Order: sequence, then structure tokens, then C-alpha cells
Amino acid sequence: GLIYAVGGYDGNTHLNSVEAYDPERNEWSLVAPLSTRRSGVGVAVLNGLIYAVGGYDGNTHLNSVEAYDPERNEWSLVAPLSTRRSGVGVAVLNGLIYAVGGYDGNTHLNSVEAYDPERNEWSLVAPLSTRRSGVGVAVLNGLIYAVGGYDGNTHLNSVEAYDPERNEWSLVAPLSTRRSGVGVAVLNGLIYAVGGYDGNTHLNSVEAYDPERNEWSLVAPLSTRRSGVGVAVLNGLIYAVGGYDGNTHLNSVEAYDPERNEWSLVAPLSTRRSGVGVAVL
Repeated sequence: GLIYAVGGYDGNTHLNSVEAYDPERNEWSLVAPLSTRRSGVGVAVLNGLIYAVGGYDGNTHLNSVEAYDPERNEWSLVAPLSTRRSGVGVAVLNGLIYAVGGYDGNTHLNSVEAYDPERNEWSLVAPLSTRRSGVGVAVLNGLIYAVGGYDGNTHLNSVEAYDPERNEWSLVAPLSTRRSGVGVAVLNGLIYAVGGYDGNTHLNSVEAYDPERNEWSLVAPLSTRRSGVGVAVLNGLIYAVGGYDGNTHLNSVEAYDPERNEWSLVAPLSTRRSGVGVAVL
């Protein structure tokens, strides 16, 4: 019942701090810091732990992974990725965490690795058809979707879906707008692609994917343009946390109510954060 904002970049420093949002109090509070500063970090939740995967510490692209236990309020290192990855998308499906794409400092990645907590190890799985850093990843009805990103030359509107039973990625409907640094979350059978950057403009637009129709449709726009935004879903609302509007790194947070199809501002973060990972536990 808390949203965690993990790491990021405030415009001057890559962050190891972590803040947690309680919707009942509408406030953010600091919790235990990461061992390593991480922007462009992927974050996901599995079996009561939050995993902070990869990122960039200001000097090095990271292969390390840390796990947060809320009962102990501490982060511990777990198995490292095979490949350093910042701008990596992370999602959880059927007891595995998937690290999708990213950038290793030299190359934009099409590779994908899966973490099994029982074995505490990462294994490579099927690669994406297109290299993607700054990719948004979400899970819906047994498929993992890799949304947008940047392949080193082009900001992407394409979207691919992974079926673990087939261990393969297949293209699905493209976004209306190219988006890297896009936040993605799932609510009530739709995938939302929030903000991002199209190569020329930081975006306030938001699009929603219906798998039954295999199409994206525009929904209400954010009040503030946000790339490098973290997105998570809690109790029927989607939260867009931080990001960068082209001029300023943001501490603001907005919440989307699908019944009203509108975004409203909620409590701000204590620290401006773009390239922030967000998860709910």
C-alpha cells in the first residue's frame, strides 16, 4: 500500500535515496537508501521485496541488483545481471523478474535476462527484435510488453510482447507517438504509456493500449511534460512520479483516475528525481 520512488537524478547528483508515498496521508517519507546511487534504474516487486536493477551511478553503468525488505527497512545485494544496463525496463511475471533492454555504456541492448529468486541467478531469455533503452515495460494477462525506447539512432513507437511459454517476442500495435524515457503501467486491463521524449519534445501525452483491440488510444494528458518518469498503480489510480520537462528535473507527482479521465497533482517528492524507478508494495 505504499509507492516507492527509488534513485534517479536531481540535475546535479545521481541519487541513492528512496522515498515512500502513503496515499492515506498524501505524503512522501524517506526510507532506507540504496547502497549504490542509481539513475535509469528499473524497479519491480516480487514476493514482498522491491528489486532495484541496474542503472547508472554517474561514472559506471551498473550490473548490480539490490533488494529492499520493508520489514527490515534495508537494501541487500542479490545476484548481478550478466550485462550492465541503465535505462532498463523491469517487470515481474510468474515468479521471475525480467530485465529488458537498456544501455551498457557502449551499446543499446536487445538482450533480456530473467531472475529466479529461489536460485538467486539471472539467465538470458529471448532477445527483443529491436534494441531499446529508456523502454517502458509492463505485464498484462501473461505477456510482457516492451513499449518504446531508443535504439541508438531512433526514438521508437514500436511495441513488442513476450510470451514466456513460447519464449519469443512479437510486435504488437505501435504507439501514436515515439516515446523514450516513457513510464508504463497497467490498470484494469489497459496498458498506459505516460510521457517520454520523442526526439524533439518532452511529452505530456498519455496513450492506453487495449489488448483485445490491439490498438493505442490517447487519454488525458499530464499537467506537466515528463520524460524519465516513474509510473506505478495503486488502488485504482496511476501515479506519474518525477521526471524531466526539458528544463527542470521534477519533484511533482500526478495521479490519474480512469473513471474521470483526468490527472490531479498529489504530494511532491522531497527530492527532484528523473530516471527514477517506481514500484508499489
